[PDB]
Amino acid sequence: PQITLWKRPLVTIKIGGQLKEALLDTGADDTVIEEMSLPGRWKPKMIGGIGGFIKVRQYDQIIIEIAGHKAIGTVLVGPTPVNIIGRNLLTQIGATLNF
Amino acid sequence: PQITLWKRPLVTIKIGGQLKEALLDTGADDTVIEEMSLPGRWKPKMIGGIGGFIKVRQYDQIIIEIAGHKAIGTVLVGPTPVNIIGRNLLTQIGATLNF
Ligand SMILES: CC(C)CN(C[C@@H](O)[C@H](Cc1ccccc1)NC(=O)O[C@H]1CO[C@H]2OCC[C@H]21)S(=O)(=O)c1ccc2c(c1)OCO2
Ligand SMILES: [Cl-]
Ligand SMILES: [Cl-]
Ligand code: NA
Repeated sequence: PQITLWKRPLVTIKIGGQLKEALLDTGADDTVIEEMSLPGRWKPKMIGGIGGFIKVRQYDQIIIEIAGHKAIGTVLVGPTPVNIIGRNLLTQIGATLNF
Repeated sequence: PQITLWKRPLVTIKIGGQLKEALLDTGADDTVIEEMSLPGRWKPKMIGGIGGFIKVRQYDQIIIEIAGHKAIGTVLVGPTPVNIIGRNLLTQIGATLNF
């Protein structure tokens, strides 16, 4: 699709069999999701946003559907205010910015 | 242009007679620029992101040139770690997300 930006570019994602809402976010290097259970081991990561840095749990090679497109990649889990799909998965679904 | 998302979608902007680098950010409702002077009236605002909130100055009806495209809108000025072009101005240059 071609998504305009008059409203938040919210899509449905599927992770762990559950549907969630998430923001397509070209200003996010990484994908960050609210607290949830994911399988496997995790590694520590600190990410820096507008208000400062937070600690998150990094899960690699997680299967996630984004707006009907399949991706498998790194998902960070932590106290983000909204679920954000960052460039690491936007590139896997073939997203570009166009003007 | 068509901008891929392998790297940060940074562009050059002109604001307040100054050239700056800024992030084209579909996850940002608002445009947020590092501390600078702008003419006219402003009012305080709090905006929140990962890490929490920062206090900003809200300037309305500011003209910005974004990758050579002129837009006018509200610009928030404050201690953002990155200059961000948010949806309020991305719409005006006709930016879309495509996949
Ligand atoms: C988190 C989302 C919902 C909002 N943010 C825009 C993001 O694109 C933000 C923009 C951002 C970019 C860099 C530094 C700080 C903020 N990115 C971000 O936090 O990404 C984090 C996850 O991946 C990492 O790579 C980027 C930082 C990490 S934001 O910067 O907090 C923001 C911008 C304008 C706003 C606003 C919040 O509220 C109202 O207007
Ligand atoms: Cl830790
Ligand atoms: Cl505006
Ligand atoms: Na003004």
